[PDB]
Amino acid sequence: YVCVRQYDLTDCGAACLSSIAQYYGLKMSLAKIREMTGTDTQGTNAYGLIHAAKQLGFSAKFRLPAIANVIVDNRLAHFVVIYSIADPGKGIVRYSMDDFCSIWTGGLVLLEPGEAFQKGDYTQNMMVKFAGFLKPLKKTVLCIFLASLLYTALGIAGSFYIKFLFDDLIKFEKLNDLHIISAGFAVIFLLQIFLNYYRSILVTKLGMSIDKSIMMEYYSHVLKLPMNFFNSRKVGEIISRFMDASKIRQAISGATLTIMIDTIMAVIGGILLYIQNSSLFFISFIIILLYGIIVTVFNKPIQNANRQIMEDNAKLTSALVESVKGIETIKSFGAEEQTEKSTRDKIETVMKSSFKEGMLYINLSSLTGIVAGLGGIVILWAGAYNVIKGNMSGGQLLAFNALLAYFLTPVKNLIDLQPLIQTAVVASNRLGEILELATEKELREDFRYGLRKPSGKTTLAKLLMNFYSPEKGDILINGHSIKNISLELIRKKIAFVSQDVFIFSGTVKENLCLGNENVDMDEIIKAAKMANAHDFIEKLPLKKQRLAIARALLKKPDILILD
Amino acid sequence: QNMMVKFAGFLKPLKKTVLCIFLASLLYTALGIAGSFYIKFLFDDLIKFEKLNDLHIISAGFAVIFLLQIFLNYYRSILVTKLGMSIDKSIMMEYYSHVLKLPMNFFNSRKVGEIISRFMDASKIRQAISGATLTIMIDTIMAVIGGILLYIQNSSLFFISFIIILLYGIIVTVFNKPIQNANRQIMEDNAKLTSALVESVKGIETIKSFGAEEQTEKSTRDKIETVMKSSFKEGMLYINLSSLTGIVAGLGGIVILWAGAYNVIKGNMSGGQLLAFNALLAYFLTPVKNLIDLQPLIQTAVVASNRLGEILELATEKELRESGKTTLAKLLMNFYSPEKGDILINGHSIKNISLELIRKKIAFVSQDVFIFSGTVKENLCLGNENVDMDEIIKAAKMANAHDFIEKLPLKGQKQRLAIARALLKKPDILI
Repeated sequence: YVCVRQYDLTDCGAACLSSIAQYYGLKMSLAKIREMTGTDTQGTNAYGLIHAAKQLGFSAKFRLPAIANVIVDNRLAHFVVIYSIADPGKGIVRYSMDDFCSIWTGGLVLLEPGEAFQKGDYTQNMMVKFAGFLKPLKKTVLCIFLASLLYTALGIAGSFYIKFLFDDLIKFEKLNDLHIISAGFAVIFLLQIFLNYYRSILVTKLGMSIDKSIMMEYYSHVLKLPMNFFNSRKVGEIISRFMDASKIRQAISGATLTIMIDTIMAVIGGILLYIQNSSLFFISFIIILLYGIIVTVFNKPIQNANRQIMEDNAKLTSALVESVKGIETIKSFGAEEQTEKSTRDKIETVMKSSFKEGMLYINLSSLTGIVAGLGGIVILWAGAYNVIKGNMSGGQLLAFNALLAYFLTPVKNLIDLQPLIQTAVVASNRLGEILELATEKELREDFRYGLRKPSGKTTLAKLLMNFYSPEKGDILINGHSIKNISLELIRKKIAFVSQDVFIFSGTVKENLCLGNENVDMDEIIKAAKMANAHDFIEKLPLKKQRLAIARALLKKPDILILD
Repeated sequence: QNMMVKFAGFLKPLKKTVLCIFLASLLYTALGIAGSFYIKFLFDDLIKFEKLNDLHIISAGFAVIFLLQIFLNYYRSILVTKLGMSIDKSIMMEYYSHVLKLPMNFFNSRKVGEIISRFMDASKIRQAISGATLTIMIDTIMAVIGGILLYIQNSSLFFISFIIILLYGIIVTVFNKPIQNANRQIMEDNAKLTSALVESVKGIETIKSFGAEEQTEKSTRDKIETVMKSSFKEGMLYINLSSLTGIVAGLGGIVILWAGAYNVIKGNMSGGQLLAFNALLAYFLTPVKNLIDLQPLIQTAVVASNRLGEILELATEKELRESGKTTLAKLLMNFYSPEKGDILINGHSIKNISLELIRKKIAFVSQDVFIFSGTVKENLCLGNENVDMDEIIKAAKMANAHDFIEKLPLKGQKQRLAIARALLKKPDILI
């Protein structure tokens, strides 16, 4: 019935628990649930889900809704909830249908509801939060709106050229002012194009500003998050969330501007078509309603075909990489024909999926083309019939054709905005869910890496700083408990060298100067006395372990620890 | 060049589909021109003379013609997509088949991700061949016919249309290269930003330890400002191109209306023929407008075809012939050229008869091994069940029945399986 789509590869269990919460009330963000059910890079397990259910108030350990582990769907430990007998990665399509018994072999049906848990929404309408970036710059939006209004006035005025030409300048020969009117309408069109140019400049600048603002806010909050957030996820997820700002901007800017502008456009166009002729306007409305019906019903088949394409292409690329990595083994066993046959089969599957998507596009395009062209022919036929009876004039039909184009274009654009907004909404729930996470400083005043059964030497090193929270520790410092004093003091007091070496974009003379802006340019050379990569050969700064050691000693720590 | 050779090779066995598509396109265009003549009849012999039954009959006939046009377009599109799919699959399979038979000197010197990337290039090549169809299907012939028909109505209006299309072509040709340069700069700046972001995220431990969040924030802000300035430059080029094209097209339309109307007044031309000329100008401008825009799709196509051809040019493994333990193993299996001594390997110079004998009679155990598919997959030397792989490789020493012995699809156990169960090929020597 109700489901929530997964945002990443390794949160199937979190998504399933979120869906159960959706069915029974609570609507917490997936990111908060993800952190609650001990989600790691590998994924969650039944213990994580039962612990999270107990934390949320559920009393679990058959009832209609329950989460069952599924083995053979992918290699990311999928969970699928059962409704009647909702996979987040695919949707709702049923598998059991009165028992099928192919993915239940795990037999991990575990979840049931329980005692009252303060039902109610716990999330926001977060799209408004991102849309609030239009408040600091409202002059640009107003200028864009004024330019659009003038552009429409000029376009509608200029579309009556053919009517003025055929009603008066042809039947009532006036070959003296035809040149004057032609020059006037050329001037109107030139002003229209200049206004389009100016509006495009403003829209591009506004989009750039929105991109930069959202990207920088997200990056700042990511850098402010604690270490468990970085441990739980990989780098690809963070980069994808970073790239979702473009989709958020597209939603805000394009959707809002197009909605207002095209609503005004459709209202004005409908008014003028109704004034020109009622029957032709009714035919136009029928055409646009049919187009809206036809486009809407094909969006979800198109999305499903696209998802199948993505999945099949991912499988093919994985197979190709697995074949290339290990080409030595394929050559060693001396059998490459089998690999060619397997790749042929995978390519054929990808082609079948692409052919299905291609038929979807071709059928949609042909239906829309039938609607548009046959509606144009019907409009010409009806206009001619009305002109025969004298209701209209010869040129009023062509004026109506031009206004019809200028009225159908906005509503065609507005209806085509239905899918884009949707995906951008998803992008919001993929990005801003991170923003609700409390930062490192907010949560301040043996050991486990998250529901992972209580490199042990390294963990003690990381525990020495406030990277994590202990259960039995802090028995070496000469003072008192670490948690009761400022984090910044621990940061400037403890220096350590990681397994790898981190060097960021910048010259060597400032890589050692990382973190602090006061070096006096003498401490660097003082610390350089201990293996400065043998003075790094060239005194001229460039732009690795020796650099890390020099940075550690230059930091001047009260306590120094090294691998 | 090899480009034309590959085009001819991949297009020869599908001549029937190409001819069927060409015939469908010609019939579609003829029906389109006939349908475009609707408005001339409507505003000449129907509105003026006040005919009703004739109006209904002609309207129904033109609806029928348009429906036939849609059906022909649907059929032609199905055939085109099938042809493109077949050409793409043939190209991809040929490229993979040639990659799969190259010496290891090719594989070890190139990245894994570089090999798969060329597959995408294959898709691009398909468009090129499909683009070729355009140069014969909707342009040239299909344009020339339409162009000639325009000269039937009015010479001055046709000359104006030709000037319009020449101006549009000049604008696109001029604005082509700077757009490509701006796009290249965008790609470079995005790559730099992504590299900086990934490097900063991976080394987050040191960033938190040294208290340098603000420095990284400022550096990333600088990089985003750089990429945004480059994106603004590209957007400026697109906006300039779009504005000049819009001026040309719209001003040309106004000029055609004005000039045609001048001739209606003068007497040479007539009424509804002006509307017919406007409605039929599509079948002359859109064809040529679809090939003036074709220039970008060839620059990608030519470089993709060139790189695929230069990869395919490499000699095959069988053509070249008519860490100490690893090196000796490689020399024994005749993978690498003789190094540190070119005398012999063992017994006799085996690089004289057939490499297949060496590959079949000599086994090898690897430090790392990949496993895919089911149990039968790791039996690349097969052709018989052979009493369940000689009783699970003489299972007296090891059984490991558990869940692996049967034919389940699988997707320290890796080498444990490989070494113990990779000796079925009856090796002559070496484990």
